[PDB]
Formats: sequence, structure tokens, C-alpha cells
Amino acid sequence: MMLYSGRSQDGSHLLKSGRYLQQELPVRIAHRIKGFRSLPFIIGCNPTILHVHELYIRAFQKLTDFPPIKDQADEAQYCQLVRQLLDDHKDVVTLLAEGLRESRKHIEDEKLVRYFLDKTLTSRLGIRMLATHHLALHEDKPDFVGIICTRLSPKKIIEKWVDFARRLCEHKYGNAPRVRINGHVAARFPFIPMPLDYILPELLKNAMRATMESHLDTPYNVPDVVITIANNDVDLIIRISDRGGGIAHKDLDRVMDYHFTTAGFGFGLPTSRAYAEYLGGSLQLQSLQGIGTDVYLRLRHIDG
Amino acid sequence: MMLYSGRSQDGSHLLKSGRYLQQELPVRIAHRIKGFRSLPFIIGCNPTILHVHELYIRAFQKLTDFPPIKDQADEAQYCQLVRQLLDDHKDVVTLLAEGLRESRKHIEDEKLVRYFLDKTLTSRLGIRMLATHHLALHEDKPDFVGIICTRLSPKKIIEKWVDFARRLCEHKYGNAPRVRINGHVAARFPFIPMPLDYILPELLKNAMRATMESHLDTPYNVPDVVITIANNDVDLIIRISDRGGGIAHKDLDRVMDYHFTTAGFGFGLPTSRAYAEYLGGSLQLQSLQGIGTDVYLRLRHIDG
Ligand SMILES: Nc1ncnc2c1ncn2[C@@H]1O[C@H](COP(=O)(O)OP(=O)(O)O)[C@@H](O)[C@H]1O
Ligand SMILES: Nc1ncnc2c1ncn2[C@@H]1O[C@H](COP(=O)(O)OP(=O)(O)O)[C@@H](O)[C@H]1O
Ligand SMILES: CC(C)CC(=O)C(=O)O
Ligand SMILES: CC(C)CC(=O)C(=O)O
Ligand SMILES: [K+]
Ligand SMILES: [K+]
Ligand SMILES: [Mg+2]
Ligand SMILES: [Mg+2]
Repeated sequence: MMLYSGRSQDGSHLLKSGRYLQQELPVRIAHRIKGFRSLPFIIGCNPTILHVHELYIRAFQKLTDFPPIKDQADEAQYCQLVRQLLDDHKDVVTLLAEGLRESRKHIEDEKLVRYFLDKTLTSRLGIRMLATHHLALHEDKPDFVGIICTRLSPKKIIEKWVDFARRLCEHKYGNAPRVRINGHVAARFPFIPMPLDYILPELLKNAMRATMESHLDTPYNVPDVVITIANNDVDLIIRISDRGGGIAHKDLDRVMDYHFTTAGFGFGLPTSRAYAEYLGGSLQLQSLQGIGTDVYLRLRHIDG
Repeated sequence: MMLYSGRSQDGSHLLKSGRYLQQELPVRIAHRIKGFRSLPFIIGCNPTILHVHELYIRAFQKLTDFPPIKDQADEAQYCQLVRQLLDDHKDVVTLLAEGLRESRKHIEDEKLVRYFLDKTLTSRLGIRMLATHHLALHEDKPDFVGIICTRLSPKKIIEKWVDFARRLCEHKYGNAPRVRINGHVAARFPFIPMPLDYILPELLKNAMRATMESHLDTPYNVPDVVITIANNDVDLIIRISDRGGGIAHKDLDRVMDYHFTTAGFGFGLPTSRAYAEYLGGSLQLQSLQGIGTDVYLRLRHIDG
């Protein structure tokens, strides 16, 4: 999958981009439909799963019904369709979580659901990146070409999600750990924010929850979460280290399972890992039981 | 393999211990000999490998020639033999490193040498622990039963090796990183020091070297190495985190190979990992290229 960095004045690059998207979306949607068609019958019969299955069929129908893009007029209407579909599918992760929660227990092969979700969610991420990139090409935001930030600061985007997670945490516990950021705090490079926008708040919420729940006696005084940025020519590494007591030995093999939670659907970790690996990186956990957890997010730098 | 914690007044436990050792050593030595007999011919013909092979045969001969232990008089002489053998074999790791260094290049299957060394070095560690434990049973050291410390402080033993590594480092570079220790600094529990005595200085030397070599402009002012102790009911975790620049992507798949070094034989990491895993734990590396490395040593608590 490619994100067109091309720019032009007649607006021809918008046409080429739209034509590529028009070519690409139906194919990738068809792959998701095949995934639904191959789900174990008893899972596929779940009304929420069926609802999502039908959304995808409906998406494929609308996309294939759209005439080949001939001019900017057509391209403009196609963008309307894509916006509609993006919105129609915005709750898909949540619907799948819900539909699978109970139903998947009716199945011996637990590998199956994991594979279906990894494949379905990462293909969806890719689909949404492509579509959103095309739409964003019409925008005149500085330092962006579509959804590509030409000079992303890891520190800045981390801070954005830190403020977000801290507010959620303060609402629930009356306080939140402070976050310190160190390492390559001045790094700036071309990068696509979207996956960080998913992953970072998931990891931050986990770290803050763990910290508060292990400090119930001193909610007014909890250990900082410490984030380290390492930027090299190959990848970006973001280490998130907390003193929230660690992931217990008895839970460790379970925490990367969809649905597993000690508490919201238990999707944060497996989804984040699937996204990271889909993009050529990884997500690794180091548990110091009794002390805390280090989470390492790695993402490959831009292929230009 | 079992370390007899039994104690008695007639000195009968020394007899039982000796009889067990007399039973156990020849068998385990015979296994090492089989390992030499199965080495690729061209490696087995290396004169240094042949020398080590012959040492093991000679060990097996002496052990099997020793009459069955009947009384404390016999047990005492057996201890003399064991002391001799421990001393005769003290340079074995170094001889194997040397004999294998070139010779192993004459071999397609690089898996072979790794397996031979993992197996040979860990079996040897076990053999030396057992023998040294028996000898130590004659000692009256407080807080020890043989080589088992009844109340080991991880902080204390870490500090011992910190002082050791720092002196080596200062000798070579004119300075050494300071080391801070945090987490469960007051932990005390029954534990066998011997494996830590191998592993800790290896990891500390790596961390200090990396730190000095990445700070050649400011040898008088280098970042601390930070060690975190986590003690729980399952394992002991010792995390050693440095700011020495990390292990490069191009080296990462090689650093756990025997002989691989960027500089002394390149044995520190693979040996430490083999020892940790032999004892039911592990050794894991997290590289933040451009920033530093976290090394996680885990060792299972005592099985009583
Ligand atoms: N930093 C952490 N410290 C301690 N436990 C954690 C941490 N991160 C995740 N976990 C554990 O992993 C489980 C799975 O996390 P996740 O997939 O994000 O789902 P959720 O947060 O919805 O439970 C959590 O319920 C929690 O028990
Ligand atoms: N903490 C560290 N930081 C950077 N590089 C490291 C670190 N630890 C190990 N290495 C790399 O791994 C290689 C292998 O280490 P090791 O097996 O201990 O052998 P040696 O120290 O003899 O080279 C080292 O040469 C070094 O390049
Ligand atoms: C292009 C849309 C159908 C978006 C999509 O695939 C999804 O979010 O599920
Ligand atoms: C008992 C000894 C022979 C010691 C040993 O096996 C060794 O160190 O190689
Ligand atoms: K989970
Ligand atoms: K090595
Ligand atoms: Mg979560
Ligand atoms: Mg070393």
C-alpha cells in the first residue's frame, strides 16, 4: 500500500490519488468479506458479527457502484462516499469486540479468533490510512502531505496523549502520575501520526491505571511514568516505564489476548501490537513483578 | 541435581553427600566426553579441544578409580580429589573458546557449536556447583549451608560486582560510570550466589564499556548505570540499564553468538544466557539504538 506524496497545481495528483483509491478499496473490502465468510458458523451467526459483515458487503456494493473517476467533479463526489463510509465504520472495532466476546467461547481453536482479529483490524487500519490520506490531500495544513507529517516531533505527540490520558485518569482516581520524557526529545522527522494516535493513549492508560491501582493508599503521591525516546536511522523507539507493580506471572501469557482484562474490552494491547507489527515494528513488554512494567514501542522510519 | 541442605552432628550428612557426589560426577563427566566424541572431526582434532577432551577422560578415570566411600577417612580423601579436579578444570571455558575460535569456521552448521557450548558449559556449571557445595558443607560460614546463602541480599552482591567492574573500568578509561540501585533494595532470601558471581560482572563490564566508548569526549562525566531489583514469590529480576548508545541493529542478531565481539572472547552474553536458562530463568536484552540498553536477568527462587 502506497501513500502518494505527489503534489501538483492543475490538481491532477488528486485525480491520480482518487483513481488509485477507487482501484484499491473494493479489493481490500472484498478481503474483509472473505474473512467474515470463513468465520466459524456459530460466530458468524452472532447478530452483531452479522451486522458488521453486512456493513462490509454494503461498503463493497457502494464502492463498486461508483463510476470510474473521470474528472474533479467525480473525484469530489467519491470523497463524499469515502467520508460517509469512514463514518459508517467508525465503531467497527467495538462491534467486533462485543460480537466476539461470548461467541468465541464456542470454539476450540482459540488461535482462530486471534488470527481473524489481527488480520481484520490491521487491514482496516491500512484501509482507513489510505482513505484518510486521500481526503487530507485536499487540505492545506502546513507540515503535512495528506496524513504524513513532514516534521513530526515524538515528544509533542507523546505530550498530547499524556494530557489526554492524565485527564481520564484524574477523573477516575482524583490524580494521575506525572510523566517525564527523556532521550531524543528534540527529534523531528517525517512520520505518519495516525498509528501513534491509536497506540500511545492505549499504553498510557494502561500505565496510569496500573500506577493508581497499586497506590490506593497514596493517591495524592504516585511514582512518575517515565518515557524514553530513541531515534535512529532504522526505527523510532518509545519506552514507557511505570512503577505500577508489574504484570503478574499468572497473567503474563494472557495480556496479549483480545478480550483479556483484569478490570475496557481488553483490546488495547493486542490491537497495539497488531498495528505496530503491521507497520513493520513491534510492541514488547518487560514485567518486573512487584515493581513495574516497561513497554517498548518500535516503529520503522518512513520508506520514501 | 540436588544440593543437600541436611545437617547433622555425627557428620553422617557429609558421608551421604560424598556418596551422592561419588555417584553423580562420573555420570555427568561421561556425558561431557560423549559431547567431545560427537564434535565434528575437524573441530575435535584441534589440539586445544583435544587437550580439554583428554582432561575430561582423565577426570572420569580418576573419579571411577576412587573406591566407594566407606567412612569419614575416605570422604576426606575424596574431597582432596575433587579439589584437585576443580582446579585442573578452572580454565576450561577459556580453552574451549580458544580451540573453537578458528576451528568452528570449518563447519556449515553453526547451530552445532552453539548447542555443544550451551550444553557443555551449563553441565559444567552444574557439576561445579554440586562439587563446591559438597566441599562447602565442611565450612562453618554463617548464613551458608554449603554454597546456599540462607539470606542473600541482591543489593549487596550487586555492589560487590559493581566495585569490581568499576575498578576494571577505571583502569582502562580513567573513570567509570557510577551505579545506582533501586527497587527492592532491602530484599533478603535464600539463594545460591555462584551463578550471580559469573553473570553480574559480565553484564556490568558490558554496560560500563558501552558507556565509556560512547562518551569518549567526556570521560570525566558519563551517565550512571541504573540497576533495578524486583523480588517476588516466583523470581528475582535484576534490570541493568545503561545510556551507552544501545546495541546496533546490524549487531543485534549476533551479540548472543559465542565468539562475537565488537572489541574478551565474546563469551559474556551467550554464557550468561545459557547459565540463566539452565537454572530456570532467562536473560533478555532491550536495545534503544542511539540511547542505551536494558538487560534483564531473571532467576527463579529456591526450590526447597
Ligand atoms: N503497564 C501495565 N502494568 C500492569 N498491568 C498491565 C499494564 N499494561 C497492561 N496490563 C495488564 O494487561 C491487561 C490487558 O490490557 P489491555 O489489552 O490494554 O486491556 P484493558 O486495559 O482493557 O484491560 C490489563 O487488564 C492489565 O491487567
Ligand atoms: N550494554 C551494552 N551496550 C552496548 N553494546 C553491548 C552491551 N552489552 C553487550 N554489547 C555488545 O555485545 C557484544 C557481545 O558481548 P559479550 O558477549 O559480553 O562479549 P564481549 O564483551 O567480550 O564483546 C559486545 O562486544 C558489544 O558489542
Ligand atoms: C473505507 C471504509 C469502509 C472504512 C473501513 O474499512 C473500516 O473502517 O472498517
Ligand atoms: C569436577 C570437575 C571435573 C569440574 C568440571 O567438570 C569442570 O570444571 O570442567
Ligand atoms: K488484552
Ligand atoms: K557474544
Ligand atoms: Mg488497555
Ligand atoms: Mg562481555
